[PDB]
Amino acid sequence: SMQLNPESADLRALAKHLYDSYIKSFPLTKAKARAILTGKTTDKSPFVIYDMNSLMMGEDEVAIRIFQGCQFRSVEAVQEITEYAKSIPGFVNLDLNDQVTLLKYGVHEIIYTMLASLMNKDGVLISEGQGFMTREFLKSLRKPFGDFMEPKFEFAVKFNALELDDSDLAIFIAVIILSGDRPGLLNVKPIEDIQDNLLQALELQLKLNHPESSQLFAKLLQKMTDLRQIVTEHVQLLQVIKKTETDMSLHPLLQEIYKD
Ligand SMILES: CCCCCC[C@@H](Sc1nc2ccc(NS(=O)(=O)c3ccc(Cl)cc3Cl)cc2s1)C(=O)O
Repeated sequence: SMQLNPESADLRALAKHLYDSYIKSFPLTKAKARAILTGKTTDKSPFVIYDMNSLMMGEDEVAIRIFQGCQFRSVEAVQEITEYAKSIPGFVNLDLNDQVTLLKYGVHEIIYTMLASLMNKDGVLISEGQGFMTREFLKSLRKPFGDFMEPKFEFAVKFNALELDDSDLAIFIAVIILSGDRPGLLNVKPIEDIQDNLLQALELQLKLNHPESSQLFAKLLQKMTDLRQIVTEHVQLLQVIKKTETDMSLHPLLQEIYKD
């Protein structure tokens, strides 16, 4: 279109609203993370866990302790996403079973999207920017726990190459949540209508925000495929440890989601 009219103004207002919700819902944004990660004289300096010795210092089997850290964080992450979901124009207006469904099947895609914010070539920022854990350390975890994040790193470096900002991600995450094709949705049409509008919002945001890159919209939409594969892969990984590791157990609120 390339026209500043009433429809385009609404799409900006929607972009602004989602951004503001995202800032309120999500405490460590991408902008902060990038700043910390690039040594942009952010308030304090995270402790770098690169081995067993460095981990014991910072922690002021490990494979189990770290795995249980990632489930605890995963739980809070769902709070954050629940709160953001509820800020999306038309969302609370939907059947409760649909709302609950969209989140059942959304939260992991969103989790692995946001985790990319915390990652570079070297590793991931942990506990709101106070720690950094290396990729090679996480790989070196006792099998099969060395296998979990490697694929998220592989996703992230591809994803981070798109160079999206918090304003981009805000709309993107909304688009993901309102996915018409989740199992056992009563009313598809109303969800698809919100997503069509979110997709208009995104296409506009990207055009305005990314002069120097085309088929960014498309390359971004393709990422939703990579996200599905990552979640699928992640589940077949959770499946295996439940057999092998018949000595531990996994937070029940996650178990509700992890059987469908
Ligand atoms: C203090 C212990 C450090 C870990 C805590 C997690 C960090 S951020 C974070 N958040 C999630 C959320 C999900 C995942 N899923 S995952 O990548 O497949 C994964 C990688 C390794 C292991 Cl051992 C298990 C798992 Cl599930 C990982 C992470 S890492 C935080 O701020 O607290």
